[PDB]
Amino acid sequence: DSFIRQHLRKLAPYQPILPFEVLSSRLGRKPEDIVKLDANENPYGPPPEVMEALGSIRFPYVYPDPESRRLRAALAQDSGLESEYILVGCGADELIDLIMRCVLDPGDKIVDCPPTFTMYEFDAAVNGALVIKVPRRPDFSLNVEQIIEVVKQEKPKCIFLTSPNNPDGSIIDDDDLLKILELPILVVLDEAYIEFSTIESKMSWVKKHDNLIVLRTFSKRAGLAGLRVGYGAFPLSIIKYLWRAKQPYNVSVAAEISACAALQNPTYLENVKDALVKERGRLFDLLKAVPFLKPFPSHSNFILCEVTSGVDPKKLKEDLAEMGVMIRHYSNKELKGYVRVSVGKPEHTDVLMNCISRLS
Amino acid sequence: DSFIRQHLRKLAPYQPILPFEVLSSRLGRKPEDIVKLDANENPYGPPPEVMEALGSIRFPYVYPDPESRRLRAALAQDSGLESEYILVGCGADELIDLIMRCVLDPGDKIVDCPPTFTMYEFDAAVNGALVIKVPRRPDFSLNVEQIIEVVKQEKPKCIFLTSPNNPDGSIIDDDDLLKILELPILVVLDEAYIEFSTIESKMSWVKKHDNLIVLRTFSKRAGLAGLRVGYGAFPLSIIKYLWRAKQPYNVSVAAEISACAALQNPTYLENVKDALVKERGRLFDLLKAVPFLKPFPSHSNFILCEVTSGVDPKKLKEDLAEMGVMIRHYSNKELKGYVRVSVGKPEHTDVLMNCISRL
Ligand code: NA
Ligand code: NA
Repeated sequence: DSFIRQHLRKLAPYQPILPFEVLSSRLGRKPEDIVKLDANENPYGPPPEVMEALGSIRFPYVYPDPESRRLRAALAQDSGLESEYILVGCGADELIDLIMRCVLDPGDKIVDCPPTFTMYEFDAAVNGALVIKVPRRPDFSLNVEQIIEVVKQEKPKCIFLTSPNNPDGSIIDDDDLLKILELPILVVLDEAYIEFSTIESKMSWVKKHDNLIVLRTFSKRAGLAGLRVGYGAFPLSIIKYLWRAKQPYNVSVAAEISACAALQNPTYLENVKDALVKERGRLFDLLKAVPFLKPFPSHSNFILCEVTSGVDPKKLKEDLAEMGVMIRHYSNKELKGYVRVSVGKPEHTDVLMNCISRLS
Repeated sequence: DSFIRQHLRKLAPYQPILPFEVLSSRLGRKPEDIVKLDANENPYGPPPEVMEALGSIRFPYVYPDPESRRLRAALAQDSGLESEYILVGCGADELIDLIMRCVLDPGDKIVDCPPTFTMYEFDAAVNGALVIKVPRRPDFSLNVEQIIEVVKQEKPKCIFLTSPNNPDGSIIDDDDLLKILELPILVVLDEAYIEFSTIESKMSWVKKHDNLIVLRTFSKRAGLAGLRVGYGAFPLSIIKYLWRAKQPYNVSVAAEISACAALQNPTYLENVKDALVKERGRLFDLLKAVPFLKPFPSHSNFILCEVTSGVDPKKLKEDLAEMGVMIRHYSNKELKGYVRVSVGKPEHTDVLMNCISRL
C-alpha cells in the first residue's frame, strides 16, 4: 500500500501556497511594494554588516562549523550564559522539532495552551505525540490551575509556552512559570519576541532548573528570518544528548556569518527594536479606532484584534490582500474570529489604515 | 531521571571537532593556504553568479519559500523530470533524515551496506530503527545475493545505497539496482557524486519505480557545501505525504538563491567537473606509485587508499596535516586501515605528493 507511516498519511493534504512574489505579480506590483504584515517579519532588515558579510563569503564550498563555535561565543557574551548551555539551530523551528524528537516517544503527551504558535501542534503530530490543550483565559493568561490538574492526571512529558505569546503578545508571570516548573515535566519557554518587551530573558534560569529550556531567534527583531538561525539555552543534562543526536550541518555558513554580523551592531539592533516598539503603540491606537476591530495589548511586534460587528476575518484579510496588504487570519476554530497585524514601518501602517478606511 | 528518549541515551558521546579556521591557525597557515582534501569539497567553488546573488539578497528578513518553487522549476529543467517529483532539502542530509522519519517507526529495520556514508546508520539510530548490515565485498561491490536473502528473511522497510559510493567511489551496476528494486522494499539511491561519473542519473527511473528515490546535492560538484541545499526525485505517491510532514523553512533563502544561481551557469559547472575528473586520473596514478598506498578505482571526486603494513594511517594523516594538507582518516574498525584523498586543483595534488615525499 504505502511505505509512509500511516500516522502521516492521516495528515490533511498539503495546501499549496503562492509566494508573496506571486501575489505581487498578480497585482502588477513589485514585491517590495507589498505591505507585508502577516508574519512578524522586521521590514527594516538586519544591520548593514550582514549584507556586507553575505556578499563576501570566502568559503561557500566548505561545510559549516557543526558546533557554531564563533556564534555560540558571541551568544554567551550577549546572554551572560556560558556557551556550554547554548545550542544553535536552523531557526528556533529546528530546535522545537529537535526537542520533540529527542524527548517524545510515540504516544507521549505534550501540553499546549491555545491560542498559540501553530508549530507546536504541527511538530507534535509529525513526531507522533498527543496534545493536551489547556486553553488560555479570556485575557490570554495561562490557566495554571488547569495545567496542574491535567499534568497530574495525564502525565505529559513536555509543555511549550510562548512569552510574549504569539498571537496576542501577552507575557507569562514569573510565579506562574515557577509553579509549572515544579511539575515533573519539561518546560520549553519560547522567547521568540522577548526583545520587543522590557522583560529580561530567562535563559539564565536553565542553570537552576534542569526541566527548563529557553528558545530565541534571529528571525524577528534581528531581521534574519530568511537565513534560518535561532538558538536556545539548555540544561547541561539535556544538551549533552542533543549534541549526540543532532544533525551536523543544518545551520548554513550564511546563517552563522549573518547572526555573528548582526551581533556586531548592537546600536542598530536596539534602534530598530525601539522604532518597532514605538510604532506598535501608534498602530494599537489606530486599530482601536476601527469600529469592527478590538486590539489586545501586546509586548511583541504584532497586535491581535478581535473582529466584531459581523465582519468576517477571512473576507477582511482577502480584501486587504487584493489591495496589496497582507495580514494574518486564522483557519482553526480557536482563532477564526481574529486577525493579527504585524508592526512594520510607519508608512506600512499608513497604507494599512488607508485600505481599512476604504473597506469601512 | 532524564527526559531524553532511552534509545538516544545509548548514542556514543559527542566528540568535539576543531573548526577549520582554528585548525589552520594551529598549523600556522591562512585557511586559504591549507590544502583541504578531506571532505570532497570543490576547491574551485561555485559559479560566479552565486556570490553575485548572495551579495544582493533583497529579502533576508522574509521567510523563504517553503515550496522552493523557483529552484524546483530550475531542477525540473536541469533533470528532465517534472517538478511535481522533486523535493528540496537542507542538503541531501535533510532528505535522508526526512525519508527515515516518514517511513520508519521505532524498531523497523533498514538495510545498510558498509563501508559507506556514515549518515545512514547515524540517522537510523537517531530515528530508533534497527540496521541490518550486509557488508560489501572486498572490492566494495554490493553482495546482491545476500541483500536479496536478508530482505526476504527479515522484511526490512528500506535500503539506502550510494552510487558512486563514499568512500571508495564504485558505481552500482544498473542490473544490480534493478534486482534490488524487484524486492518489496523502498530503495533510496544516493547520487551525491554522480556528476563526476559518465553514468546518467537515475532520477528518471522514479517515474517507473514507485519504490525508488534518488537523492542529489549541490554540496560537491556545484561547490555549495556551506549553503546547505540538496534535492531528490520521489514517486508521486510518496512526495504527496512528504509535503504534509516536512518542516516548512529549513531551506534558507541563501540556499534557494545560490542553487538557482549555480544552475544559471552550466558552462562553469561542466568545466569544473571536467577539471576535477581529469585531475582524478592524474592523482590516482601518483598515489599508485606511492609504495605504502593502494588506491581504489573511483567514479567520484575522491580516491580511497589502503595503507600497507607498518604505516600508521593516523600518524600519516597527522604528519600531512602538520605540513598543511588535510586528508580523511577513519576511526571505525572497518576503515581504520584506509585514508580517503579528495581531488582538488592540480597544484593541490602537487603539494600533497611533495609532502608525501618528505615523509
Ligand atoms: Na475598535
Ligand atoms: Na602504491
